[PDB]
Amino acid sequence: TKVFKLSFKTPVHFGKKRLSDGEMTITADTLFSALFIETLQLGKDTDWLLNDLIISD
RNA sequence: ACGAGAACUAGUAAUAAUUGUCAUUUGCAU
Repeated sequence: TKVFKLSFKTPVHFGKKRLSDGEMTITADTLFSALFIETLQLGKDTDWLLNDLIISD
């Protein structure tokens, strides 16, 4: 049960409704979506990291 | 399988214009 720390050094747009909107934190929805899209881009197998991983916001 | 994805705060125009470094004052009393 490890935790990850994120440093950016470049400004980030995270969005709620419109591109001119700004939000500070994002939810496990967008995070899990990103992990899924990068898993598919890598061409790895998705079953393992679909129904076993629990992510906090 | 991220309220996403496309998207040059870009294009036009300058320090310009009229102004003199002048106006008087013995290389002079042996």
